[PDB]
Amino acid sequence: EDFLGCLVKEIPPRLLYAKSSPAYPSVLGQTIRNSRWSSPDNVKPLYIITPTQVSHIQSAVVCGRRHTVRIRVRSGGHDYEGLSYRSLQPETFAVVDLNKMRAVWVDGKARTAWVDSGAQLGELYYAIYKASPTLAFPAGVCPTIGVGGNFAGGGFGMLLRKYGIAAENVIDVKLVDANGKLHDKKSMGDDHFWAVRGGGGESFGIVVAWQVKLLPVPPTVTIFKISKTVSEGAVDIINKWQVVAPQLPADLMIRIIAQGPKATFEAMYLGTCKTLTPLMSSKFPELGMNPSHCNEMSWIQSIPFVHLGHRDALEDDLLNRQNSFKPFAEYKSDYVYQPFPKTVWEQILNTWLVKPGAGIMIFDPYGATISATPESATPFPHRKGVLFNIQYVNYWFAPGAAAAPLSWSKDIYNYMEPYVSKNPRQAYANYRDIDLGRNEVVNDVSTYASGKVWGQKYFKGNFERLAITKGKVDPTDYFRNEQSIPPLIK
Ligand SMILES: *Cc1cc2c(nc3c(=O)[nH]c(=O)nc-3n2C[C@H](O)[C@H](O)[C@H](O)COP(=O)(O)OP(=O)(O)OC[C@H]2O[C@@H](n3cnc4c(N)ncnc43)[C@H](O)[C@@H]2O)c(*)c1C
Ligand SMILES: [Cl-]
Ligand code: NA
Ligand code: NA
Repeated sequence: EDFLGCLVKEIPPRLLYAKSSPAYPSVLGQTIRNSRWSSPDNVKPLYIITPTQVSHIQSAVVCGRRHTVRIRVRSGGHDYEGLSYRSLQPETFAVVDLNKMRAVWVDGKARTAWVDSGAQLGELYYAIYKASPTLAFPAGVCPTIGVGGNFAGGGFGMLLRKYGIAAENVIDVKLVDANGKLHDKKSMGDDHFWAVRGGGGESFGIVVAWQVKLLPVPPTVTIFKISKTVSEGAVDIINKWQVVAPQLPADLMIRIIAQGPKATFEAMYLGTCKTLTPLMSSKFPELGMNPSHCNEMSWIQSIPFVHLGHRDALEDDLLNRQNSFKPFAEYKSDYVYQPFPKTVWEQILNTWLVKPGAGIMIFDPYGATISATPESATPFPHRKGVLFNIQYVNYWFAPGAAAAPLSWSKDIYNYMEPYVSKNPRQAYANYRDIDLGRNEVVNDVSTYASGKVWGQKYFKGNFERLAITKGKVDPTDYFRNEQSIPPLIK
């Protein structure tokens, strides 16, 4: 009662929603991306606040502290476990939903931009394009991802070999901490500014906006998508790829998508067909690339082309808030440091991807710029020595049909254990997977020991620094979820 009373004193009431508010279901559902988490059995927020000004965010946090109601912040809603808008067990929380804070102000001459966390990536990319056809920013492939969550957890895409992760190209932030105080880089200090850029969402406060450096791209880039079935020699070709691709020049990223006994090699090249073709002949002739495979286009056009296969619908693909695609979805991830034996590739393609409930596997090669950053320089530790990341993606589209895909996801993770990173088995924070472990709360604070179990998987040797920083900026563990950094205090 008095939490709401506090909010109503400080925030326009049209931006406040209780469970009985007629628009509450629509507002709650607007950026839910996973049909597992939209159904009535999920734990719902007591209130939703949709700020349009930073002062609204500050007021909400101050009210939450005064009346001990915790807040889950949502930007784009893509959290794989829905932790921006649901809790796993019954508890009281509010959602602060930033979708109305979505400005992107680009300074093309300075090659910088300020981007509100509630902007979607496609809107950031498009605003960059409205300023210049030869600037880019290296974040995700999916246009509807929120800036807030993507950057907080790192953020990587088809420019990762050239420019690393989104978070290491952030030059300032505007942030509201657990006491409602407004911060920038200067006021935050080294530890807090280090942590917020890749240490995961929620834990380190609400980022209102991010200042980014914009990076050059040529006026023409080249994409190809070359498929090889196992009959066409996919196993020998991917067995070669895992060694070659992480060693290719920084201008060339060749990822793989597999969803059966067939691998599709998808390349983004910062250059022309004219120079790509000989580069392929020299470094990876086994793929059989020729100029007919080239698709030359602008960098901005590559975003819908890589993700959707579209060539012709730039604004519709990048400016999209309809939320039409809502699979039931499960996700896992791994990092690989040693080449798979050929027999493992055989099993993946011929056996694991031909099972009931089998998902899709996406393989992103590292090396070059992402791997040149030291493991501790940012919270994102998956750097030197990484050959590739794996994402295991399971989509399905009917309720009551989760058993088979959930079992496959578990079973293939077990099969892969001997071949991927270990001690710890590394995972990407933004591919959130609650089965890696969850927090225990004791005396209303997430425990360090419970956090460490999953925390070392996402953050390796950076976990303890993250937790000490958490202890300094949020000792009472106000901003938390079931898999957020616990405070480690004296
Ligand atoms: C759905 C989806 C996700 C993708 C896709 N492709 C990706 C890619 O090409 N590269 C990537 O690096 N990641 C990709 N992912 C995963 C996403 O990056 C993650 O799912 C992001 O965490 C999503 O961010 P967002 O859409 O903003 O999700 P939310 O659920 O709102 O938040 C996630 C997490 O972070 C906290 N949080 C949100 N907003 C803030 C702010 N402003 N400050 C601090 N913390 C914040 C939330 O509380 C929650 O814990 C492709 C697709 C289709
Ligand atoms: Cl996620
Ligand atoms: Na290891
Ligand atoms: Na999951």
